[PDB]
Amino acid sequence: MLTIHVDQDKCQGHARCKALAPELFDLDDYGNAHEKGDGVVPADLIDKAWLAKSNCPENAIDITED
Ligand code: F3S
Repeated sequence: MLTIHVDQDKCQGHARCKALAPELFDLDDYGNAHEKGDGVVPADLIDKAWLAKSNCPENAIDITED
């Protein structure tokens, strides 16, 4: 059981998360990312989740595990 969170404070709109996991993130008009509706990570996107997290230069992405 995974969900994804973007910390707006840390986020500087690099947009790596979006490029890697389009299904998981949306950017606002100003370039910042935020989790898509559900937030829950589908089984086929679990690797892209950790990948986006690993890839954020600002360490702005959080993944919770239950
Ligand atoms: S800085 Fe922001 S746009 Fe994505 S890659 Fe990191 S959360």
